[PDB]
Amino acid sequence: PQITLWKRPIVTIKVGGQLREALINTGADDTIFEEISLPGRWKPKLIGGIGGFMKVRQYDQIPIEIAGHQAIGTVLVGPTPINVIGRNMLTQIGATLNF
Amino acid sequence: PQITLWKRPIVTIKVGGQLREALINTGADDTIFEEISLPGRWKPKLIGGIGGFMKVRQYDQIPIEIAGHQAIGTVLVGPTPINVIGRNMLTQIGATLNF
Repeated sequence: PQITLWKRPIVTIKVGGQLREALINTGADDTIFEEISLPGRWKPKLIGGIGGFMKVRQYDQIPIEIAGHQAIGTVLVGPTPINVIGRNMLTQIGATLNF
Repeated sequence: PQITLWKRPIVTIKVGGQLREALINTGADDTIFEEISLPGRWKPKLIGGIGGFMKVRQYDQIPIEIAGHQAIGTVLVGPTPINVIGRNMLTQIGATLNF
């Protein structure tokens, strides 16, 4: 797909046996969802820092589908205003910015 | 240009006679710089964050050059961990997300 930026780039994701909506965020290093159940081992991760830190659960090697395109990568789980697809997943689908 | 996402998408900006670096952020509605001076009228704007609201200066119809491409759009000036080019300016340069 080619997505313009006149609206927030929110797309449907398959993750954790569920459908979720997430924001495509080139400014984010990582991918985070609010509360989904994921398989495997996790470890705590501190994220943020500006104002304080947030603690989240880090799951590695999780498969997702971003608007139909398959990607494997680390997924963080914790509270988030909006679920976010970050660069760790965007590289896997070959996403680029073009102008 | 075509920007891949293996590294943070930081680009050179010309704004009010200054050279700066900024992060291209599809997850940001707005564009913000810190250490810049801009001419013309502004009005205050509140932006929400951890711990409440931050007051910044909103300058409308500011010309900028983003990686060589001319735009006009609103620029906020206030503290930010990194300068950010948000969707308001990315639409003007015709930037798209592609996969």
